[PDB]
Amino acid sequence: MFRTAVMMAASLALTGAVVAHAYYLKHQFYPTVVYLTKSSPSMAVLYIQAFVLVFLLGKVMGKVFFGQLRAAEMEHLLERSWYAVTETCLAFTVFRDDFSPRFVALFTLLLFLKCFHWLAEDRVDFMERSPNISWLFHCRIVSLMFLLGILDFLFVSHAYHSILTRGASVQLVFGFEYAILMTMVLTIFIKYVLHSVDLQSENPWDNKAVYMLYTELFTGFIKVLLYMAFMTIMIKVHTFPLFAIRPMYLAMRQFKKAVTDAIMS
Amino acid sequence: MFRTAVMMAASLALTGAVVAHAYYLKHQFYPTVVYLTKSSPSMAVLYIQAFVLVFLLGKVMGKVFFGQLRAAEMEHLLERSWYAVTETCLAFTVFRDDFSPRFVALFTLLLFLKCFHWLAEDRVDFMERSPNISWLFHCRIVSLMFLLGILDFLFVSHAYHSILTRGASVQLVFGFEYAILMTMVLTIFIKYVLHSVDLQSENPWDNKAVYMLYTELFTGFIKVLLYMAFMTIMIKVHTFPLFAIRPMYLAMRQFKKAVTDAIMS
Repeated sequence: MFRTAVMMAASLALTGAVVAHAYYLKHQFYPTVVYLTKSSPSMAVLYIQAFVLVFLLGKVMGKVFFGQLRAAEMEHLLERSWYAVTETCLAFTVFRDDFSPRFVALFTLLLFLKCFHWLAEDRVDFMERSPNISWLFHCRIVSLMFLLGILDFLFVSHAYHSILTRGASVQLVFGFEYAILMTMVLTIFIKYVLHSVDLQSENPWDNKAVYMLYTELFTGFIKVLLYMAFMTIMIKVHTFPLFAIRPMYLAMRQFKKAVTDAIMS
Repeated sequence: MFRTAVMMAASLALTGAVVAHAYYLKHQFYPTVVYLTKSSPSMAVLYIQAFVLVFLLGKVMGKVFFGQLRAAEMEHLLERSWYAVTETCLAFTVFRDDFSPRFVALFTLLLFLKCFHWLAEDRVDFMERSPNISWLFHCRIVSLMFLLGILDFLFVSHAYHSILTRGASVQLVFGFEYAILMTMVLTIFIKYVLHSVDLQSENPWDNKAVYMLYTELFTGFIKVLLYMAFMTIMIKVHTFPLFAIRPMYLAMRQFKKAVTDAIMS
């Protein structure tokens, strides 16, 4: 993590230089802050420092929960992160609410949770074959599962309250994304308990593995249903969705492959 | 191509039904067309029919120039097509010029040419190893090269004239994208002539292959230079680019890998 430490040190030095420049421009306490908030490049450097701190926190949390593993997990993280960044910015333009740093923070937190969900899926796929099974692995998995579930439930409840009170303007995107994340967490829990039952039973117990596949396909159906409902509401409210069309196609393709595999089997 | 024929027949039937409904609503010639252009779903069906016709023309052109080959070429086409669609819609939001079907047609033509460029790159990579070398292969390659070069030169000249006369509002995006496509066509021409020299000389003639690699890296440098210039102008005109950041990162990563490979060699 030498490169991460170097990057965070560089960002900290840059923000310290910006703060020092502002302070030496206005010796008081209020005008320096108002100049920082009025000048654009200084606020941009502050945003970069905030993003770097978020990245450091994400690295710490990933080391605590999963721990390194530096593999296709990282490649999937990068690919889905680029896709999610494109989708998020698209959905942001989808509405006139530009800038709005609180909404930017909300989107960043959503991206944080989505990246952690993808890493959880990759760790589940690694666990299904031949992991370093121990007490700590189970503890990490259950702790991450409970944390993600609690946070997702709280945020979806807040989104439901917001859309009931204010309306379906921008909070519905968060609601649907966190609903998809809840489906992902349900799939993760099902896969983990199935693998635990398979491991604790010594014998392969294949009669349940097919059932696990059944559960998987059912969950996929649920997911695609949610997505199509999203599409419906997104054509009911505004003109035409643009941000989620590619994820819709991906979900449709995955469900089609799953149902074809189930039929041929 | 059974599925493509079925899809085009379905789209043609749908547009015929829309036309018949409009005609039976207004028996004249002018009000039916004005109702089609005023109603949104009918114009959407017309747009879908236009896209399907464009897809059929693209299939015909691909069969004429490359010919099937149904491989990683198609996978790269799909991936880069999703990426380019996201980038194009992002660039469209980048400006207040919404709808504007002529600009939509221009973007569609740009996507058409970019997809054909990617297929040309994939065919070059296939040709470099062990293709079905013959007169027809050379004819196809040179014809596609000349067509792409002529079209790119004409469109970049038109973009230069537009930005000189009107200004850098939306035509600069087309100019930079077609400049990147021109660099791609230059790389394709260099690779093709290098492979032709390698094949016609019987002996491997490795002393030039390294030179070919040199040319490749040089072209990559040119590409990244163009991209950074794009970034500069895009921060000079408007607030902050959003559409091309991921392609910028991809180009930077490719150039970094190329320069590291050149240094270690």
